[PDB]
Amino acid sequence: FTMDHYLDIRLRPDPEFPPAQLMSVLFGKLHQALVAQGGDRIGVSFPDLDESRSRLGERLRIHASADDLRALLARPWLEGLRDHLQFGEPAVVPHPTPYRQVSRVQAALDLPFVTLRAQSTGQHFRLFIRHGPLQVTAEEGGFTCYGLSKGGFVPWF
RNA sequence: CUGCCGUAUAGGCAG
Repeated sequence: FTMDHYLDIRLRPDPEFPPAQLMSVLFGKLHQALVAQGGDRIGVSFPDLDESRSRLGERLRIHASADDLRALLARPWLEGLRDHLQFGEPAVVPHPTPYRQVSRVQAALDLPFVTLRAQSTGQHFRLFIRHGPLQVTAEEGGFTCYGLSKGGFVPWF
Protein backbone atom coordinates (compact mmCIF):
# COMPACT_ATOMS: atom_id res chain seq x y z
CA PHE A 1 0.00 0.00 0.00
CA THR A 2 1.01 3.67 -0.16
CA MET A 3 0.19 3.75 3.59
CA ASP A 4 2.51 1.15 5.06
CA HIS A 5 3.57 3.28 8.01
CA TYR A 6 2.02 3.99 11.36
CA LEU A 7 2.66 5.24 14.82
CA ASP A 8 0.91 4.20 18.01
CA ILE A 9 0.07 6.93 20.56
CA ARG A 10 -0.82 5.37 23.96
CA LEU A 11 -2.79 7.38 26.57
CA ARG A 12 -1.00 7.49 29.85
CA PRO A 13 -3.46 6.83 32.73
CA ASP A 14 -4.47 9.94 34.66
CA PRO A 15 -6.54 9.86 37.88
CA GLU A 16 -8.23 13.21 36.96
CA PHE A 17 -9.30 12.32 33.38
CA PRO A 18 -11.05 9.21 32.03
CA PRO A 19 -9.35 7.91 28.81
CA ALA A 20 -12.36 8.84 26.70
CA GLN A 21 -11.61 12.45 27.54
CA LEU A 22 -7.92 12.32 26.76
CA MET A 23 -8.75 10.50 23.55
CA SER A 24 -11.21 13.21 22.59
CA VAL A 25 -8.47 15.77 23.15
CA LEU A 26 -5.81 13.73 21.38
CA PHE A 27 -8.13 13.28 18.43
CA GLY A 28 -8.98 16.98 18.33
CA LYS A 29 -5.32 18.03 18.09
CA LEU A 30 -4.68 15.54 15.33
CA HIS A 31 -7.64 17.10 13.60
CA GLN A 32 -6.07 20.58 13.99
CA ALA A 33 -2.80 19.08 12.60
CA LEU A 34 -4.48 17.48 9.55
CA VAL A 35 -6.38 20.62 8.61
CA ALA A 36 -2.90 22.21 8.82
CA GLN A 37 -1.06 19.57 6.80
CA GLY A 38 -3.80 19.43 4.14
CA GLY A 39 -3.74 16.03 2.44
CA ASP A 40 -6.29 13.24 2.45
CA ARG A 41 -3.74 10.43 2.88
CA ILE A 42 -3.56 10.11 6.70
CA GLY A 43 -5.85 7.62 8.38
CA VAL A 44 -6.57 6.50 11.96
CA SER A 45 -7.57 3.39 13.78
CA PHE A 46 -8.22 2.61 17.43
CA PRO A 47 -6.54 -0.77 17.86
CA ASP A 48 -7.70 -1.32 21.47
CA LEU A 49 -11.29 -0.81 20.30
CA ASP A 50 -13.77 -2.49 22.60
CA GLU A 51 -16.98 -2.90 20.50
CA SER A 52 -18.87 -4.76 23.24
CA ARG A 53 -18.33 -1.84 25.64
CA SER A 54 -18.48 0.81 22.90
CA ARG A 55 -15.05 2.26 23.93
CA LEU A 56 -12.34 3.46 21.54
CA GLY A 57 -9.65 2.21 23.97
CA GLU A 58 -6.24 3.49 25.15
CA ARG A 59 -4.54 3.66 21.72
CA LEU A 60 -4.68 5.92 18.65
CA ARG A 61 -2.89 4.58 15.57
CA ILE A 62 -2.00 6.94 12.80
CA HIS A 63 -1.46 5.55 9.31
CA ALA A 64 0.51 7.09 6.50
CA SER A 65 3.29 6.75 4.00
CA ALA A 66 6.68 7.07 5.67
CA ASP A 67 6.78 10.63 4.26
CA ASP A 68 3.37 12.01 5.34
CA LEU A 69 4.04 10.55 8.77
CA ARG A 70 7.45 12.26 8.91
CA ALA A 71 5.78 15.62 8.10
CA LEU A 72 2.91 15.25 10.53
CA LEU A 73 5.27 14.26 13.36
CA ALA A 74 7.70 17.16 12.61
CA ARG A 75 4.98 19.54 13.79
CA PRO A 76 3.96 20.97 17.23
CA TRP A 77 0.44 19.45 17.25
CA LEU A 78 0.95 17.59 20.51
CA GLU A 79 2.43 20.73 22.14
CA GLY A 80 0.67 20.77 25.55
CA LEU A 81 -0.35 17.14 25.42
CA ARG A 82 2.92 15.22 25.06
CA ASP A 83 2.82 14.76 28.83
CA HIS A 84 -0.25 12.50 28.64
CA LEU A 85 0.98 10.19 25.85
CA GLN A 86 3.38 7.35 25.36
CA PHE A 87 4.66 7.21 21.76
CA GLY A 88 5.85 4.21 19.87
CA GLU A 89 8.27 4.46 17.01
CA PRO A 90 7.07 5.21 13.46
CA ALA A 91 7.15 1.80 11.81
CA VAL A 92 6.38 -0.25 8.80
CA VAL A 93 3.21 -2.15 9.46
CA PRO A 94 3.29 -5.91 9.84
CA HIS A 95 1.93 -8.00 6.94
CA PRO A 96 -0.33 -9.52 5.97
CA THR A 97 -3.19 -7.76 7.74
CA PRO A 98 -6.89 -7.51 7.03
CA TYR A 99 -8.11 -4.00 6.20
CA ARG A 100 -11.23 -2.11 7.35
CA GLN A 101 -12.88 1.32 7.11
CA VAL A 102 -12.94 3.49 10.11
CA SER A 103 -15.68 6.01 9.53
CA ARG A 104 -17.77 8.65 11.11
CA VAL A 105 -21.42 7.64 11.50
CA GLN A 106 -24.01 10.39 12.25
CA ALA A 107 -27.63 10.53 13.53
CA ALA A 108 -27.51 8.12 21.29
CA LEU A 109 -25.88 5.25 19.27
CA ASP A 110 -24.21 1.97 20.22
CA LEU A 111 -20.92 3.34 18.89
CA PRO A 112 -17.79 4.76 20.54
CA PHE A 113 -17.46 8.46 20.08
CA VAL A 114 -15.16 11.37 20.85
CA THR A 115 -16.56 14.65 22.22
CA LEU A 116 -15.19 17.61 20.28
CA ARG A 117 -15.73 21.36 20.29
CA ALA A 118 -16.40 22.88 16.90
CA GLN A 119 -13.97 25.74 16.14
CA SER A 120 -16.58 28.39 15.25
CA THR A 121 -19.34 27.54 17.73
CA GLY A 122 -18.25 26.86 21.31
CA GLN A 123 -20.67 23.97 20.88
CA HIS A 124 -19.57 20.47 21.98
CA PHE A 125 -20.64 17.59 19.73
CA ARG A 126 -20.13 13.85 19.52
CA LEU A 127 -18.35 12.32 16.61
CA PHE A 128 -19.28 8.63 16.56
CA ILE A 129 -16.89 6.17 14.96
CA ARG A 130 -17.39 2.77 13.34
CA HIS A 131 -14.70 0.23 12.53
CA GLY A 132 -16.08 -1.55 9.48
CA PRO A 133 -15.98 -5.24 8.51
CA LEU A 134 -12.55 -6.79 7.88
CA GLN A 135 -11.55 -7.47 4.31
CA VAL A 136 -8.48 -8.81 2.61
CA THR A 137 -7.31 -6.03 0.34
CA ALA A 138 -7.75 -2.28 0.33
CA GLU A 139 -10.01 -0.39 -2.08
CA GLU A 140 -8.56 2.92 -3.31
CA GLY A 141 -10.21 5.85 -1.47
CA GLY A 142 -8.81 8.52 0.89
CA PHE A 143 -9.47 10.15 4.30
CA THR A 144 -11.02 13.22 5.87
CA CYS A 145 -9.42 15.99 7.91
CA TYR A 146 -10.37 13.77 10.88
CA GLY A 147 -8.24 10.87 9.59
CA LEU A 148 -11.53 9.00 9.14
CA SER A 149 -12.56 7.25 5.90
CA LYS A 150 -14.03 8.99 2.84
CA GLY A 151 -13.37 5.77 0.95
CA GLY A 152 -9.99 4.67 2.33
CA PHE A 153 -9.02 1.53 4.29
CA VAL A 154 -6.43 1.04 7.06
CA PRO A 155 -4.52 -2.18 7.89
CA TRP A 156 -6.01 -3.57 11.05
CA PHE A 157 -3.74 -5.36 13.44
C1' C B 1 -24.47 21.70 19.62
C1' U B 2 -24.67 23.94 14.13
C1' G B 3 -24.68 23.82 9.22
C1' C B 4 -25.10 21.76 4.11
C1' C B 5 -26.91 18.36 -0.74
C1' G B 6 -31.79 16.09 -1.00
C1' U B 7 -39.08 16.58 -2.72
C1' A B 8 -38.39 13.96 2.42
C1' U B 9 -35.80 14.06 9.79
C1' A B 10 -35.70 8.24 2.71
C1' G B 11 -30.99 8.48 3.04
C1' G B 12 -26.54 11.16 3.08
C1' C B 13 -22.80 14.57 4.31
C1' A B 14 -19.62 18.94 6.65
C1' G B 15 -17.77 21.34 11.48
